[PDB]
Amino acid sequence: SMEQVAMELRLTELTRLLRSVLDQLQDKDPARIFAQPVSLKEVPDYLDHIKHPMDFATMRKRLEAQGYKNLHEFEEDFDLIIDNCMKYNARDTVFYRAAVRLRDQGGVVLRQARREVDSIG
Repeated sequence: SMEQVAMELRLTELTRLLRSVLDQLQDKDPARIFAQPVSLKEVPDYLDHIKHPMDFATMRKRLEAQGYKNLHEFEEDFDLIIDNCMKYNARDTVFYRAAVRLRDQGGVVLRQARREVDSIG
């Protein structure tokens, strides 16, 4: 139907805007701490601690399959990156501190993204 196409165009454009958001958030991680999944070879107990692992490469795979229906779903995954790190790692670690900085810096980006998503519809 024509309506299905219109909906698919909206999803495509949301995907465009989320790709730009994703790039901007990932620049706030210049150490690449959150770039890839935590290695279960190197952290064999990880899944005992963290039930829903997340990282930027996994988000990018979902994104490119148009797997985010709305900004809320995308933010959920971003928040998992931060929140998982802040539980697994202690406060005095480069990892925890990197997550805090990513959260704080990403807030700004996400605040305007929400306005653009509502504004453009």
